[PDB]
Amino acid sequence: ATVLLEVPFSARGDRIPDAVAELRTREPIRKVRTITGAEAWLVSSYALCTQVLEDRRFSMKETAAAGAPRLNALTVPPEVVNNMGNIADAGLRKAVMKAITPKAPGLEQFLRDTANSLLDNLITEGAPADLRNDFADPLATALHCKVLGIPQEDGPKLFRSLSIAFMSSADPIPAAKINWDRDIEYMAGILENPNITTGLMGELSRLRKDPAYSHVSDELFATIGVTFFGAGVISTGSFLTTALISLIQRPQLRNLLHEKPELIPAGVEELLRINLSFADGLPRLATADIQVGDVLVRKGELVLVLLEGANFDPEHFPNPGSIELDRPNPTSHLAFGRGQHFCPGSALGRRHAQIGIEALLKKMPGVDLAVPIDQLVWRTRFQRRIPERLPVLW
Ligand code: HEM
Ligand SMILES: O=C1N[C@@H](Cc2ccc(O)c(I)c2)C(=O)N[C@H]1Cc1ccc(O)cc1
Repeated sequence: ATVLLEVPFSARGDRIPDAVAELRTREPIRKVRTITGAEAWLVSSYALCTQVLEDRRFSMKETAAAGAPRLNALTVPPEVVNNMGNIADAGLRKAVMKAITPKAPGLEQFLRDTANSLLDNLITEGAPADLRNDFADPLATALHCKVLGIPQEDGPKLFRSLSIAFMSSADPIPAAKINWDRDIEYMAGILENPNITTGLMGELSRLRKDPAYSHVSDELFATIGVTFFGAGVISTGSFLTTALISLIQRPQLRNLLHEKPELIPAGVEELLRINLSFADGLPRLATADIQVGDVLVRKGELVLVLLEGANFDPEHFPNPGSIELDRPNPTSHLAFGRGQHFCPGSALGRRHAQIGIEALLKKMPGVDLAVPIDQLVWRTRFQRRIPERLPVLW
C-alpha cells in the first residue's frame, strides 16, 4: 500500500526531477499531500497553471482563512496574505509600484558599484568565495535598503529575519512572530524619522501626512516596508544565486555572455524561465466549483500552481531544459506569476540579476564551482530553494 504523493518533491534547485515531466504528461492536475497533512491539487502544465492564476476565483486571500487546508503555516498576520489588496484599497498601489522600479536616477549605478565592490573584496580575499552569502544576498540586501530609502547598515539585521520568515513549516513558528513584530517596530520608526526622505519609505512617510491618506493605518505603512523588503530580498537573492549555478554549469553560455554582454537580458530571461527558486507551488483556495482539466475542483480546496511545471512544459517551451536566447515567446514564462498577483517588482528583479551577472562575468570571467555540484547543501522546509553556501573559484 502506498501513501498519497507528498509535496514538495525535492529541495534541490539545480535540476528538475524527471518525475515532473511524467506527472505533467500523465496527470497535470493531481491530488497531493502537503507538509501539514492537508490535501491539495498540484497543477503542472502550462495551460492549467495559466488557467488557475488568471481566474481570481482561485483566491490568494482565502488561503489564510481559518480552517482552510494549508500548504504551510502562516508566518505573517493573516491580513498580510492580502497585502497587495490592502495596498490597493489604501490608494497606494501606484506610489508603491513607482518606488520599486529600477528607474530612479542613480539606482542602477548604485547596483553596479555595490556588485563591483563585493566582487573586489572576494578577489582580494582569494578563492574560494561564497557567492550566496558574500555576493548575491548582500547585493539583494543593499539594493532593497536603497530602494526603501533606509540606511545600508540596517540591512543585515532585517535580512537575518528571512531564514525564518520564509520557512515552509507545518506549524506556526514562534521566532517568526518575534522577528515580525521587531521589524514592524523598526519600519514604524523609519516613518517617524525625518532623515528618511528618499525611496519607498520616504514616499510613504510623505503620503502618511497628506490629507488624502489620513485614515490609512500606521500598521499598513509599516507592513509595506517589512513585506517589500522581505519578499524582494528573498526573491532576488535566491533567484540570482540559482541563476549563477545555472550559468556556471554552462561554460559556453558564460563565455557568450562575457563576450557579448548585450545578450545578458535575454540570458536572464531564460535563467528566469528555468529557475527553481520557488520551493512549493503557488497556493490558491477555490471559492467556487471550477473545472480544471479532468478535475472538478471543489469550493474550499487548495490548489498549488507548480511554476516549473509550466516553465519546463515542452508544449509551450520546446527543448525546455535548454537555455536558448532566441525563443519566440521569451517572457511568457511564469517566473513572476501571472494575473492578479503578478510580481510588482519584476523589472527590479530583472535588473538586479542582469547587473549582478554583468559584474561577475567582467570581474571573474573564469568563475567555476570550487566543489562538485552534488556537495551543495540545499535548504529544506523553506519557501525558496537555495544552497546554503555557493563555493566558487575563478
Ligand atoms: C527575480 C526576483 C523575483 C521573483 C522570481 C519573484 C517572483 C514572484 C512571484 C512568482 C510572485 C507571485 C506569487 C503568487 O502569485 O502567489 C511574486 C509576487 C510578489 N513579489 Fe516578486 N519576485 C521577484 C522580485 C521581487 C521584488 C524585487 C519585489 C519587491 C521589491 C517583489 C515583491 C513581490 C510582492 C510584494 C509580491 C506579492 C504580490 C501580491 O501578493 O499580489 N518581488 N513574486
Ligand atoms: O506581499 C505579500 N503577499 C502575500 C503573498 C506572498 C507569499 C509568499 C511569497 O513568497 C510572496 I513573493 C508573496 C503574503 O502572504 N505575504 C507577502 C510577502 C511576504 C513578505 C514578508 C514575509 O515575512 C512573508 C511574506
